Amino acid sequence: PLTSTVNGYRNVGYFAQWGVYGRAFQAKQLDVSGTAKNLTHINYSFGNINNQTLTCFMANKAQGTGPNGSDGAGDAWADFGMGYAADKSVSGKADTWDQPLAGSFNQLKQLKAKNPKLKVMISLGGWTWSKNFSKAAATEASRQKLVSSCIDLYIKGNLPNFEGRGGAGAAAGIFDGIDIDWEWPGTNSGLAGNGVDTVNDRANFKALLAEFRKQLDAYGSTNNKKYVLSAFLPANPADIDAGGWDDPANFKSLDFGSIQGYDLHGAWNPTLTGHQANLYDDPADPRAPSKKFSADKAVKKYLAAGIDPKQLGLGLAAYGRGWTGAKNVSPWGPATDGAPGTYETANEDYDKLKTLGTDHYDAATGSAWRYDGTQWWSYDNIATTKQKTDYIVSKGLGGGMWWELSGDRNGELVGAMSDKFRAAAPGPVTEAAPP
Repeated sequence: PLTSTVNGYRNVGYFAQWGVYGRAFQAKQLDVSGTAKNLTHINYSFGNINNQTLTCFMANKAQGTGPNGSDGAGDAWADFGMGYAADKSVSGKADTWDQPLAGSFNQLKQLKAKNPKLKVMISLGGWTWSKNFSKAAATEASRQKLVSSCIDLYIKGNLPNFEGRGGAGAAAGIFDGIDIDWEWPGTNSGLAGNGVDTVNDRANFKALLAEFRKQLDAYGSTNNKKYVLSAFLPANPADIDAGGWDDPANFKSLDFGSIQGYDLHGAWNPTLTGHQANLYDDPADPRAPSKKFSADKAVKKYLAAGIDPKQLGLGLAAYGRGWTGAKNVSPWGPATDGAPGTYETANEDYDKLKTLGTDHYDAATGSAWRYDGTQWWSYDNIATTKQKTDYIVSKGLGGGMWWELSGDRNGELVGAMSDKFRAAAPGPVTEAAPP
């Protein structure tokens, strides 16, 4: 039977909702580049949770700033309203007036039509939209309401009327599951202002995941389909404990989860360069123990809990974090500020960093970086991707994950990983592909 794997391994890629604008990264590029053929799951980022109704919703309101910036924020236009010309679509045909579905939702639908093993998941939350998870998961009633609303909107595909698009079942069949990205339950390590209950978030979150599992299976039984549930797993052991992310019980609800293997350090500390995605602990890191992370440290914590490794995956970065005024080529050195970025400050795509200054790779820590005498960038390259994939295989994990697809448009890193998967012994994942 066809499985959503590459020789038994998952290769998950995040697709940014906002990437279709300035970055001009659309689903078509995944097709023509051959990258989609190397992916097993695409996480559409993101779906927001309404601050007033505590439910999944569809709106057209810009994300603002301040404590209320995410209230009611959404981009229905990018999601399903935006019309694609024949020379910009995956199918090669333009969106017609009669289509109830357009936007990236329809583009991904066209991509799935060319990749039978490919699944599309809706990622809820994210760093910017995690403010309302705590309240939404507070009671049995609130949890039931949230889950029901998300399945109705994304799984059943019932969209509201917007710009001549939308309607009941408009997005039917596109989403194969839900990915939960609450950053982070039971702790205030996430964005300041997020709802947080250090006492009950852990238990409420466990209950929330169980409700998602229950409702997804209930719906799947009515149409003979098997939906999956995943989540973005934290790397910080403190976050892991706070949310009960390493509680085996949660993996009776989640089919799998992809572990954060990036953003372990960054320009938010403008005077100290360092690794944002090191595979192993770095003896040279001079910071306090509570701030030192590594992908390996996180992976081992989940494995120590008895969580089935096939239900885990490791995330890699298709971008780098950089500093300017970096005095040394060696990591953990002085710098003056975050470096300029093409689209976002102190952040740059792998596609641009692969030719910036000179490349550096440290197999001992499983890290890579660019240095041009002034700017220092921490990122993942072919070398770290190959080493980390060997690690995924050697640890018996279920696969890899990428944040985010627009940074590696030719699928050089995604491909290096998939190539490794196809050459390795059969993976442990048997997850069925979409019908």
